[PDB]
Amino acid sequence: MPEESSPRRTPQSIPYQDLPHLVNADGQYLFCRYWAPTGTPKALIFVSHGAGEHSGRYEELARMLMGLDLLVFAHDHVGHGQSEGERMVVSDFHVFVRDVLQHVDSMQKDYPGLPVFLLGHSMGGAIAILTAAERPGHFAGMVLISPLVLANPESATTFKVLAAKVLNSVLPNLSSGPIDSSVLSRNKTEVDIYNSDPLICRAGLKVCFGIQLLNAVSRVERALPKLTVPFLLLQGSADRLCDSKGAYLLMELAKSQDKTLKIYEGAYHVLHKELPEVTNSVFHEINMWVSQRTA
Ligand SMILES: O=C1CO[C@H]2CCN(C(=O)N3CCC(C(c4ccccc4)c4ccccc4)CC3)C[C@H]2N1
Repeated sequence: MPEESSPRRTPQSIPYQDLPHLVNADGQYLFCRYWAPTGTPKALIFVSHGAGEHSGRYEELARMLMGLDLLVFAHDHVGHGQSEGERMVVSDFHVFVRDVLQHVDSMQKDYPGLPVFLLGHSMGGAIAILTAAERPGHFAGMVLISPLVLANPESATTFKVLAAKVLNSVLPNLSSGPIDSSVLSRNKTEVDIYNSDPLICRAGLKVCFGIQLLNAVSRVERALPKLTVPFLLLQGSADRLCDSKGAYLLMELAKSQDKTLKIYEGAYHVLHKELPEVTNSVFHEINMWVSQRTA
């Protein structure tokens, strides 16, 4: 008699049968999170995390949104956190967009008729933009926290040179250096938390993944004239990773009739984990913006 094989487990050895999950189109398990209110939800909102991190870092934002009577949901992107896949590798950047859409489509089956919002940060903001551009008119709104629209220009040249080198030869292990954690936030406690979290991948960026992030930048630029979704865009003026010029370009080139930019003077990249004055404002402004569009 044949027997069922041992249960599929996360990269951290936890059986997926013990966790909320979804299987993507490539047969890979994605770890999922849900924060639902006690009453009937006013809307759904998907939270899209950034490169090397994971959905658990959105706990406080998600609980705020749940307190507005939205049903919040998320998953760890392939290659990240508690989801399957080689760490920080993706066959094509569109895998991330496809998987968001699968999760959104699945949730709308269970909660039909509700508006759906997207919230994304950094790489996750690029994913959110491409998700909305693929389905014009489908999403009620998008909250973008320092989305990847243009990378730091000096850093971008580095990834472009390395890309051309790997694109010409066979160098599967080539990587750039790791992201300098000190540029993430002026809040030193949050920098220390980032450096302490075992679910964060702090290795150097593999050139193959950097190529896919360059693909995201190129695709985002082409998507802007197709973007009509309402959005709120939050950007630090001293962001050394996602250059503020990208935020201004998004405001200029998106066709959305409802678009708002808030600049945080002197703030670094991870605005929802910045100095308390900035983080409190970020939470408050997202609260107001979503409240006004779900009332
Ligand atoms: O909370 C967190 C923790 O990790 C933080 C760093 C990674 N990041 C996140 O999506 N990231 C998206 C990818 C960029 C990356 C880059 C840019 C400038 C300098 C070094 C690296 C890049 C690489 C190739 C092409 C384009 C852009 C870095 C930012 C999430 C963010 N948020």
